[PDB]
Amino acid sequence: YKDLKFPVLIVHRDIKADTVAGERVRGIAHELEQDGFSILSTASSAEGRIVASTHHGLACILVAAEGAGENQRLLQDVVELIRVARVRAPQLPIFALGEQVTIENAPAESMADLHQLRGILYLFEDTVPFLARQVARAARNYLAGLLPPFFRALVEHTAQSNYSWHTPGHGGGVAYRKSPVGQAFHQ
Amino acid sequence: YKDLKFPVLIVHRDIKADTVAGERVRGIAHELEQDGFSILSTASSAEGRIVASTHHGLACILVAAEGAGENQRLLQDVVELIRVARVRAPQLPIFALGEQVTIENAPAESMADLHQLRGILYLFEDTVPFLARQVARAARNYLAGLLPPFFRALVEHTAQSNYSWHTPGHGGGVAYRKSPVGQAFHQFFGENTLRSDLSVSVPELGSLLDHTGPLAEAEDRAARNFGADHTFFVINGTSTANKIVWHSMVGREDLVLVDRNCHKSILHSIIMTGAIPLYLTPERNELGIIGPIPLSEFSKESIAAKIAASPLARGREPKVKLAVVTNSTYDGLCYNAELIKQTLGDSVEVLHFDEAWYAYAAFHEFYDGRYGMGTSRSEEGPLVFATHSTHKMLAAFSQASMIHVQDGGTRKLDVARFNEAFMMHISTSPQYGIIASLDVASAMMEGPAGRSLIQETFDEALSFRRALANVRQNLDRNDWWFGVWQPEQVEGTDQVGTHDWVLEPSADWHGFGDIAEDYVLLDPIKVTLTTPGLSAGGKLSEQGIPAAIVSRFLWERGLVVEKTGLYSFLVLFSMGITKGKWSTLVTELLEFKRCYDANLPLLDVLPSVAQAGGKRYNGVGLRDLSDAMHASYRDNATAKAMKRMYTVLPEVAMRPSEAYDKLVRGEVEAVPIARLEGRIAAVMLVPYPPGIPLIMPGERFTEATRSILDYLEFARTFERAFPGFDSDVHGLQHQDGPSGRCYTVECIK
Amino acid sequence: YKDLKFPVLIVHRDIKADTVAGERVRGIAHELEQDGFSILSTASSAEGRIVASTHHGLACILVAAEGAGENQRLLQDVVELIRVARVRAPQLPIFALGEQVTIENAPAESMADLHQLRGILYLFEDTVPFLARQVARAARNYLAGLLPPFFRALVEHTAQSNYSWHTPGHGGGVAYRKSPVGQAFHQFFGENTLRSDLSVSVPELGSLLDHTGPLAEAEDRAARNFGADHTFFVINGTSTANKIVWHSMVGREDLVLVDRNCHKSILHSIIMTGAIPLYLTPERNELGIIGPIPLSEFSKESIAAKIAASPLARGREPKVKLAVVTNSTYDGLCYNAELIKQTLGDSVEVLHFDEAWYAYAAFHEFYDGRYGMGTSRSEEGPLVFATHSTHKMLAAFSQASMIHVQDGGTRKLDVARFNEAFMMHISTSPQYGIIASLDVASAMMEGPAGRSLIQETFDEALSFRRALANVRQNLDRNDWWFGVWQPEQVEGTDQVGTHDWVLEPSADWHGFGDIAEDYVLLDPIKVTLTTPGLSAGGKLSEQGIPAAIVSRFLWERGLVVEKTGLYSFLVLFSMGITKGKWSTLVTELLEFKRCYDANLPLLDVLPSVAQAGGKRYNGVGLRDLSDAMHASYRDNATAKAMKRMYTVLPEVAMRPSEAYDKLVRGEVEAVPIARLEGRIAAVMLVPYPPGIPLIMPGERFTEATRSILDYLEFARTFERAFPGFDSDVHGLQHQDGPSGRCYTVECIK
Ligand SMILES: *Cc1c(COP(=O)(O)O)cnc(C)c1O
Ligand SMILES: *Cc1c(COP(=O)(O)O)cnc(C)c1O
Repeated sequence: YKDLKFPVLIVHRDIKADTVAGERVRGIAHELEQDGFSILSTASSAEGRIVASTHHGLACILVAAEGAGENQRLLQDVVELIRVARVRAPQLPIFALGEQVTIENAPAESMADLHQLRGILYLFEDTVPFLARQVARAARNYLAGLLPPFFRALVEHTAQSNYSWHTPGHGGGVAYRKSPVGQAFHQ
Repeated sequence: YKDLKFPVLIVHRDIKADTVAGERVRGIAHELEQDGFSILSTASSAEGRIVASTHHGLACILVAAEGAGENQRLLQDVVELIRVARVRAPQLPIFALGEQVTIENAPAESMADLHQLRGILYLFEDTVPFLARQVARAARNYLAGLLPPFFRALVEHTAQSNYSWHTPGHGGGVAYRKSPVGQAFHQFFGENTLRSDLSVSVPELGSLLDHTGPLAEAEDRAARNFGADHTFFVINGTSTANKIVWHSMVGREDLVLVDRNCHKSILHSIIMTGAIPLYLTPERNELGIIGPIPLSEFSKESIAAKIAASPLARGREPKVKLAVVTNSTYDGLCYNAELIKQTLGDSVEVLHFDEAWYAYAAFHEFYDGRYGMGTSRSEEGPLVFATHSTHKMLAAFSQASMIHVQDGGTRKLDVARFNEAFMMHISTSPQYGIIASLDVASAMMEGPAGRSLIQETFDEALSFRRALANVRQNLDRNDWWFGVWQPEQVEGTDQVGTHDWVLEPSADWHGFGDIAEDYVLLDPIKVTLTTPGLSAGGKLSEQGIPAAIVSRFLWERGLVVEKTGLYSFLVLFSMGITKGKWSTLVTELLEFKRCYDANLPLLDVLPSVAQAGGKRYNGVGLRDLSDAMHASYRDNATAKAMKRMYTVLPEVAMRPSEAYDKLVRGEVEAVPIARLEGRIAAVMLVPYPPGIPLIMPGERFTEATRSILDYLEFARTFERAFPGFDSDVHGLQHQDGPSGRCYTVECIK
Repeated sequence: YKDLKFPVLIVHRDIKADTVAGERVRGIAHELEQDGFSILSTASSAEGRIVASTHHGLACILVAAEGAGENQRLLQDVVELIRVARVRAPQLPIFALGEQVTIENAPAESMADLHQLRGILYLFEDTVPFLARQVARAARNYLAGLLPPFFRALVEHTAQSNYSWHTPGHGGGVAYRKSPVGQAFHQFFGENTLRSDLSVSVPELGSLLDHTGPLAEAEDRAARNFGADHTFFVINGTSTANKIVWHSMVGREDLVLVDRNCHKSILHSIIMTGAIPLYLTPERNELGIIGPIPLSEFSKESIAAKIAASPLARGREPKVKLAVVTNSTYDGLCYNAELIKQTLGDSVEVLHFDEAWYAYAAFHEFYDGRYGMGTSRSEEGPLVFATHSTHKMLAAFSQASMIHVQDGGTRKLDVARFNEAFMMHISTSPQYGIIASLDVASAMMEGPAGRSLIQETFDEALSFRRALANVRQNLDRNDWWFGVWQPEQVEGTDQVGTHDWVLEPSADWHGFGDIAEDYVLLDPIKVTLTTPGLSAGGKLSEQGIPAAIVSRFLWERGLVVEKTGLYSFLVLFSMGITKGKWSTLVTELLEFKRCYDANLPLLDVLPSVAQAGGKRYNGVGLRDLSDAMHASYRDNATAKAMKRMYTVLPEVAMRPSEAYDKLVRGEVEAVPIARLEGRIAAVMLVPYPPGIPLIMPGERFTEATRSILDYLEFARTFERAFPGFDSDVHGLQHQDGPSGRCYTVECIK
């Protein structure tokens, strides 16, 4: 929200992350930053399978998939990253990436590859600001869905409160700007 | 232009791109930037052969060539890049680069190397700012050449307009800065939409109804793209684009052959005509899919039997006019237009293909002979009209509808006598986006530009139909998955052939018995998902999942799936899908039978009906909500009645012309559903989603043989026993008040 | 929102704004910028009382108040700023500022000081980031409250849409990234236009034809704005918005009272009805201005005489239905709608005001009782329909047309029987801009928001009519200037009164003899310029300037001026003019009689006809091109024939229903202009610009008494003796070929 600096892990290959020759993954990092998102870039698979495995509150995950290379274990690396992702907060939307035919030839790994991914981001063909707007839609959709009911209502009560006059008490931390002791308590 | 941020791909070697030691390629990137161009640099060949291959609008392409290295495959890499470039927009100027002797020794590759390159840029020897000025000349030359005529004139009308005073209306988006509501509207809609919706305009842009200016060069260029002798844009919608060709055709006592898979626009256009129609109800399967028509009802004896079958008015054997048949029905049954021609052309002198979802049909090698514009015009005089609806499928703006005409034989009549009935259904506010959009949707398909575009949407659909039955290789113990309607040989993205996609005659992977010879080629984009619960053995098995809840699941998850048929979960792929949206539909169907075997309470996953309707289904799982509603079509015999209520010919007691003037007269009164058996209905009632116009205005019920009440009373107890649901029958006047959501229809006293 | 860059005006004293020594006002500008707000700082009071007074969309206003200084007029300056703020959008939250005791001592100014301020911002004591958070709360609260219902739902539908798969069509502007032509279309039209034209959509936004969702809260909020019991948006145009209320009304043998200043849409809607009409041709002056109707043709004896005057079919005295009369005709003759009511309500049970240019009529104190929605509904049952055309004047998008209904007396009938004929003229592609725009053009006029908007367009028009006759105080030796059609007492921006703008009965500043009592209040926005050359003494004087060339001058200079009448150069001001476009029209008319006394060759200033038609008028001045064409209406007696050809009742031999089915039959054949005297015309021929439908389909010429040929042969020799010009008669089938541009019309053999 105005708070909730929850990052989005971006995994892509080291030739095609923090590098050159076709860069819309950095563009959909930058547009998410203009939405107000953090970015945990990662240059390889196993360096992402650590940061996703530790106890982060991760909004989305962006994986690089290429499908046919199972003895290459690239699709197999994707399904390892998805499995290690969905263990402590399974509703976080894992997205794939890819510039060409991506999971159009998945041989038999589809119970956790095509089943858990909440969309593919064909980063060249698709719609770059509306692409990152779709990512930010699913991100904040899950970020609103993960809050419990009472805390969701209480965090949407301290943005759109009773407008000018909630009468008894400090009224939203307003009587704690009336004295130096109170303002020390306030800050 | 001032817009059009179209990039220019630059491919050069990694030692000599984004690097050092002789750099004029970066100089001719920088001077193009000072012209106002984007730059897609690329350090190698195969990284450029991807970005050029994806569906960019690319202005130019700059390749690095060195000629003699064919076993080095550098010239061979150049000709690969050129070939993969010119597939979707072949007029984009590909330029080469090079510092020394470049293609001065090309051995034998010159049919696509020296033939397609629109110049070489010897970057050292040549003339660096005039070099990039030449590149920018060819770039903006092609960028002006790729726009269609009407859109080119309309984009050069909102830069050099009528200068200070274009008088009626908002005048270029000027009255939308006079209020906060207007200025919010202004900053929402952009500026170039307001500044291009002229309220009345003749001069340089050409009024629609007079067929002048560049608009008559947008029409009759659409004739050379789609295939016609004269086309006409129609803007008030396809529900008026049918009405124009109905109304410029016969509007009097004569008889008209209509099908009974028409939309609610075609009977409305009968009422504006004033004609008594003849109906050809098609046969369906045992699932709910509206099936195809028999061509034996098209020879010159069956409609002659239909002439005597008209109860009210019996014409004296006319040449039965204005044959309407919904080519490519809702779930993808593209007919053979040529086999409607060769079966029908003697008795019908005006043909009318409502190619509504069949908008892309003229731009593939798969629908050949199968759309009403490709018929190879013969000497009989058929006059086939093809009233497209290009706001679905072939993407124009809303309400945009072309009308395609081709002549032949004995009746041409379309010089001016069509324009004097084209005027009385279109407004007098031309020169705007929906006419401009409808010339981009006919210029996105210029030659091989769109043939290699709907070949892409097969690649998203025949790699959805693959990878949806390619979850049946997983845990599928006996039979438990959505039966896709291609369960035989065609599983996979193998080939798009015009003889393995045709429904086989009297086969058993469709269910429509006695299919005629090579008639009904299924559309590989309208993937017709059948949810489990209705067997192909004849009647229901008790493992059903209802039509709504499988949609209402991914409704809240955020997909919209069309519905017609009883369990037929029809997903419609289109040209307006992002590349990679089969996998969201895969995931949010593999999530459906991961929260149905669990059978959670419906308030936990469906806030559409349950968690906002929190009284009736508190703590009620989907599985019994299925299996009670799965039996509710059976203990009412309503799935039997779906066979019954379509196959009956309703007793035509009033023409729809004369069953509509008894609505302004006062003869329409509230007749409830009980005593309907013997009073003529005067309102169009359509069961929508699951099919056709059941009862037209003028379809009198004879007795309980008119067995449609088994669904009208089914829809009542659907909405009564369970909240917001299939109370979906369009035209059902629901009175609100004393009784428990009891319904009433209109009739004639 | 993500859009809506709406500013917030900040007024503070010049010692304490953009300055030093206690600065939290700049801090609450900066925190609002970090919210994403614009800032219009202002250093003093009267510099803020200008920017707040101009037509901004202002979110908040921050004023500097100090209370006790009323002879200092600081609190008085605050209440002046508040009063000038709340005139065009009164709900904008005005906040005060102040560092000490601020309005704790307000003596007696509290009805507009403490009453209108929505809070005080004590900028030192209060809570700086939560302070600007409170300001941003009230700002975005009002910014959400000012949007109308349908547009609010449609702007919160293109942020949180159907997530991955909205299936038919371009799906949110996604198929417009699949080709270079499509991507050029994409970057031209913006993104929020493509992403908001849904091809088919029910769910949260509400389909038009079912009248559900927020669309039925856009309708029946437009009823509380315009004044009605139920309104209906209509999107296929006003040429269908007339057709809906014609077609939901009588469509059979019954008689219908129509005027003869109808557009080419109203006779077209007769043809869809099928009814025999009765005509009331109004009388005109000797200039060409189509004059007003007599109300004596509305009492219950004159139309009873018209019933027997119907030659073909004579009804047996019906309650003559569906009275259409073009309220506010083309040059601004707003009728008295209440005096059509009080003269007509007995004999006519459905009234139909085609308030096309009379779109703004419900939002002033000047047209009171004068628009068909303000009639003070009586117990007679009149059913007045007001089919607006709000793509001119009151600025909606193109083809947007409301239809206003109010009930009364004996016939209500509009619950569902209107919706079952509203469907058959509108398409089934809802939820988009033209429905969304048509709810902004009814929410730009919420209360006093638009009453103080068309009061502004009088201030541009009654300060054009002032400063155009205020060049007649310059060198005007005898009489040489465009005679504006207000040459008497009303010269100047004095007052907009409902009794000094009415045409006086039997006066001589209009020419329409025997004007009835308080009937025809002229519209002060449609300034009716009469060029010199036709005298008010009866016939032409030889100092004429032709209708076209005075427009064709400022056509190339870049103004568009409407044309109807023989010399009547009608300029139409609108709400879509920039503030300060009377002075361009002043300059490019004072330039006209600075390059007409010079009388230059027409190729030097008019490349429309001459310098691109460089054969006929090489070295030919305007003045003789005037004075030959100025006599060409006289030696043909065509300006006499304009009186003749309108006042005749053409011999009604065919109904326009039955004179149109003889076009698809084949009875339309090419009958040239010579032998027309005695053959029934079957095509609508309208002399446009200069008037009305002359001959409907079915208007048989009797003999040379039908003297219309003096203009048909005038138009021929106009285009023959001089290139592109008044060959303007709409419907004239010009064959191209052997003869010298000879014309042909259609008839019935
Ligand atoms: C969807 C559809 C339409 C849409 O028509 P509009 O008038 O463009 O809304 C028309 N005809 C058919 C057969 C359709 O299926
Ligand atoms: C200009 C005008 C119109 C415009 O109608 P559309 O159908 O909105 O183009 C309609 N009626 C009249 C009387 C007009 O003058």
